[PDB]
Amino acid sequence: LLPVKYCKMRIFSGSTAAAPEEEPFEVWLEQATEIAKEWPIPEAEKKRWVAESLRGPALDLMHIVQADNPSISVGECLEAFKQVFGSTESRRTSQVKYLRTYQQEGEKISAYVLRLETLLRRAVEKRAIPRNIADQVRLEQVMAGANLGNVLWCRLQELKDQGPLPTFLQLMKVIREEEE
Amino acid sequence: LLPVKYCKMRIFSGSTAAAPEEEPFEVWLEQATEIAKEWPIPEAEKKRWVAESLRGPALDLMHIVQADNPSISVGECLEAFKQVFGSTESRRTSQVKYLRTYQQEGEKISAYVLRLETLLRRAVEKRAIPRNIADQVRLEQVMAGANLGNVLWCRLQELKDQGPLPTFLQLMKVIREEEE
Repeated sequence: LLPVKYCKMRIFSGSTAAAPEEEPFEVWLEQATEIAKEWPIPEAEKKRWVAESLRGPALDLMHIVQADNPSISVGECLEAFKQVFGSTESRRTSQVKYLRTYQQEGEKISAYVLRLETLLRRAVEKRAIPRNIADQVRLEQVMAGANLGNVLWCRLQELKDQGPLPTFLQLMKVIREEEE
Repeated sequence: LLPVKYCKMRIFSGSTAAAPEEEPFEVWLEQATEIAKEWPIPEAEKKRWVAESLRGPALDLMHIVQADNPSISVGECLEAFKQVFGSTESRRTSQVKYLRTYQQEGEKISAYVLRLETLLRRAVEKRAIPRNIADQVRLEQVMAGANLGNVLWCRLQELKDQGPLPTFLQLMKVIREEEE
């Protein structure tokens, strides 16, 4: 009778060769846990709604897990998905992948510091960085890993010596004022 | 008459073309801090016995720092020496130098964990590692950075899993047993 504003399902596949519309697993698990815990629908239909987001190797895991136990809960299915596809990292590995992450040739500095902030949140959740030094390891990892130079280097080096170090949104406010 | 052992004074210079007898600054700073803190003799004579251990650029700094203030303490002199000659390590560079340190060229695995432990002390005095996990990052950096061997891996991983995190000496004992 009238147009209804629809919404796209977050598809996941588990391949390394992931297609452009397929999400990283952590984003899919947030959708699948909403279907598991929060939706009103019966559990036989929860399985259907989980599986209709899966394609390729991740769908093959759903078939395997159901075939071993047809009575399995959607919660225990997501425990199997966590146990297979969930991120494996640890103190040494998270610290290394964060510090080893340089700016790529196509990245603007504001995009690089946004990417880098995701890695810092990952490392803080693994308790590999104390939150009270997160600002230091931002400014220092930006200066070490970026291809930045000149008056931008000077403004960051000033802030590194300033005392009150930037929060991420303030650091971005500065870096955008240099992107212009 | 009868001969006895004759232990020579340690000399520091700050010269780039350092003579083979001249120490790296940290070793000299131990001798100077011993003269400052532990020797019984009056502070004017402490200034003299500190000065007798310096030649070239580092001696000029003793004269400069006394010329600014004839009332200065030996401790404040050593703060000026630390400022001028002490190493310029950052949290990023101490962290990276530590994590990037592998066992190399066919070193003894004991000689590797010794070389490594010197850098962990460096990083702990910067608090670039949280002191309460220094043993964790030691075990992880050994297990990542050594050639190791399987039974050693099982034993350290057992101690880490069990809970009893090694001191450096306990870790060394275990490493000798599998190194022989």
